[PDB]
Amino acid sequence: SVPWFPKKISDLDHCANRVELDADHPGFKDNVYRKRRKYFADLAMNYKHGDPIPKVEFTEEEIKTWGTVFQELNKLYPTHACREYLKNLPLLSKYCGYREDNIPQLEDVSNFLKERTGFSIRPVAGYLSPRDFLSGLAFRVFHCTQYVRHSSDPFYTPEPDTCHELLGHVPLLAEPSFAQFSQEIGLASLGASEEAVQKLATCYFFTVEFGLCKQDGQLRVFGAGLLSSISELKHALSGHAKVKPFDPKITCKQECLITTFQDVYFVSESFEDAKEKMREFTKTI
Ligand SMILES: Cn1c(=O)[nH]c(=O)c2c1nc(Cc1nc3cc(NC(=O)CC[C@@H](N)C(=O)O)ccc3[nH]1)n2Cc1ccccc1
Ligand SMILES: [Fe+3]
Repeated sequence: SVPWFPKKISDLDHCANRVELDADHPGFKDNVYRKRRKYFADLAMNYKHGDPIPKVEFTEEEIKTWGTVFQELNKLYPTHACREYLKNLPLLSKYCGYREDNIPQLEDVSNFLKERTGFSIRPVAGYLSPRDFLSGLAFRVFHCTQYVRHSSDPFYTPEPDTCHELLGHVPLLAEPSFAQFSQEIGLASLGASEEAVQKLATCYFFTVEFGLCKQDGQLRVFGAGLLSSISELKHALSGHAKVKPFDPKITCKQECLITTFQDVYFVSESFEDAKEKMREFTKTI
């Protein structure tokens, strides 16, 4: 039989909450950071569709961490990011307050995206099942972290944080072709088999999180996981990295690495082409 799936955007209230630092977390021994993280998780747990996303007063330390990462990544984007990223990034600086000394609010970003592509943000406490996470995309909802990485290492995070969301994900959700591509991953997942959902999540991971694209003959980055990580952003376009064409039947067999660089990156020819390839693929699963 078919598992429950959301039929309208407010139904995400029933799965957005179906989500403690792991031993190796840089804030693992810090009580104050631990408290701040509980503060953020509660905001997400108490959020209901229709609410304005609670605005957060970020600490001076949190803003410095953002500024440090932001400054270095922006040096690299012109020569590393795909053109769609570069086109949208300045609109966000203008309308959502992206600055070295200011962390943008998820509510302003959500309002900006609703205008551009109908995408919206939902604060999320932590990891959801792939079924639940992808189901949000069906309604152009991106489940998004609101907390900031620990200040001890601004250049590394073992998990998505809001720097990753804002710098890695948001500029492409503002792009119509990318937004369509993403939504169709969500739509395909609704009520799909467990196997199909895992395959869709892996395709998502190697496009939305770690995808490369070819533009005017050059390899560029569009994956959010690359766009928010200085070392892997550089590595991915280095001579050494193993690169293959995006092909869902093959890509979906690849393991998704969390604690290390990826072993392989997949190149999409364009968002339109990736979208077409997923359409062909979803027919088979
Ligand atoms: C597939 N899926 C799923 O099934 N359920 C979800 O809940 C889910 C999800 N995918 C996401 C979004 C996501 N972005 C990621 C980005 C990375 N990697 C990086 O950012 C590399 C950065 C780092 N090494 C650095 O130092 O910069 C790893 C995992 C990620 N998951 N999420 C949301 C989410 C929210 C909190 C924790 C985990 C996942
Ligand atoms: Fe991500």
